[PDB]
Amino acid sequence: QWYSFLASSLVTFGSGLVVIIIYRIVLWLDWAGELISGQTTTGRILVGLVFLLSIASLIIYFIDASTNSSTTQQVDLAFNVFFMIYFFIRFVAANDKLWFWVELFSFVDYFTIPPSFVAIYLDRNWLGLRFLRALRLMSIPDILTYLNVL
Repeated sequence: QWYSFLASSLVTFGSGLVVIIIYRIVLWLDWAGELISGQTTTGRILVGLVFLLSIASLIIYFIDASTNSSTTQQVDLAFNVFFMIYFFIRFVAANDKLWFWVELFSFVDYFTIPPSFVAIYLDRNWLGLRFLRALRLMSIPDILTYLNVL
């Protein structure tokens, strides 16, 4: 439990760091850019959808915690799939990789998506680090900026 699920997140983070190091060593020794933007309709819609789905994932995490495979596990899997798709979109949209890989939302995704996949594969009810999804609430000020209420 302690190392059965966190190992997936640690392995994914280490593999990403190794890939970035290899890319930098090789160097030394786009549409996604439009997708992640400001007032653009696609960017605003994507950010809002990600934020509301993060709220939904947090809520189902509250439900799981208060009730301490399940259908809610499959819904969380769909949310994780959408979030990891957005992860690759913003990754290829990023100008650099080493600086991008250390961002807060990167760790947020690392500590929840691989553990969720492993738990669903093993059909276990591990609580996981889904509460880090609440960090996505920090995207609220931009969304309101897009909504002009601010």
